[PDB]
Amino acid sequence: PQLLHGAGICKWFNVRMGFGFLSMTARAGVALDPPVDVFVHQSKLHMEGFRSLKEGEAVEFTFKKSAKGLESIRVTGPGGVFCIGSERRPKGGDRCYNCGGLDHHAKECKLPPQPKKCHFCQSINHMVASCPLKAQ
Amino acid sequence: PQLLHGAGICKWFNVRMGFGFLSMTARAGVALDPPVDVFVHQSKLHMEGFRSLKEGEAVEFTFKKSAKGLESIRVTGPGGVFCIGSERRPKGGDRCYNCGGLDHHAKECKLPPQPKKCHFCQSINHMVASCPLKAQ
RNA sequence: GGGUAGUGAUUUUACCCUGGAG
RNA sequence: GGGUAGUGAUUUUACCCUGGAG
Ligand SMILES: [Zn+2]
Ligand SMILES: [Zn+2]
Ligand SMILES: [Zn+2]
Ligand SMILES: [Zn+2]
Repeated sequence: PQLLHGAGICKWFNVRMGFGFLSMTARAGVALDPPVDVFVHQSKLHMEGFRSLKEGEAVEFTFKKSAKGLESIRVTGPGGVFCIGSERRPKGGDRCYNCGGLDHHAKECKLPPQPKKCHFCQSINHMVASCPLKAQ
Repeated sequence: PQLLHGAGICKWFNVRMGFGFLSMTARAGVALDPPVDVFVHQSKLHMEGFRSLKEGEAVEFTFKKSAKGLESIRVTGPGGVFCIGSERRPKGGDRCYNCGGLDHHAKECKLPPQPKKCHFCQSINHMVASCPLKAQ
């Protein structure tokens, strides 16, 4: 078992340095409490243009053991959609509701309809009017 | 001499409390060193909708002696244009270049052409690429 | 993403609305 | 107001462009 599936949120990310850590709250479908940190490098972020993650954004990902710890292979939003990125990202506040794509909107989305995800942090467990992250 | 003309910048303003102070750097056209604080109440701000000032924005105003100190009567931006207001003000970042009105833009502005004022703080002494306030 | 306001004398504001739709 | 990017292992980023025009 070399390639594992993980889900969580971004713990922290430094845009300039190009890396940070994910907080894995579920490993291969099983809930982790406490969560386990997974290293993330910008090169592995599923996004349009310049890559970064914002603290607290919901992620789904594949990872592996590395000499330095746990390393993520590909990092997406829940259900394989794109990541949100840094609050300072250009066009970062005009994403399609379905995929997170900066190019269009949900009425023009040709991808299959996705489960509703938080307008602020992409969580599939809550909605923006109840977003613990936005409440900061 | 009851009504005086003054000019300066906003020292501070608390939007919830509805008051703050102006740093008067010129009284009746004559430069002051040190500047003198002038009280300002939201009721006296020349602006469209909910009133507030942001720290550092350039003002012109009329003022008078009050029991508590100096009180401003009317507060405008340089040359009688509208104030900028709190950074959090709805539509606050989409003002006409000539008057600062929220309703339109410089092409459709019918007021006489005004001296060029900073895009960030409305100063008539500098431009945005050299703004000491934005440089914070 | 969007909205509303009002403690008058020295320091940076409080609410609200938003889920098959912008 | 707008743009560009790239230090791989534990903490929130660096530049730039913009003045009779958006
Ligand atoms: Zn889409
Ligand atoms: Zn959320
Ligand atoms: Zn105008
Ligand atoms: Zn300025």
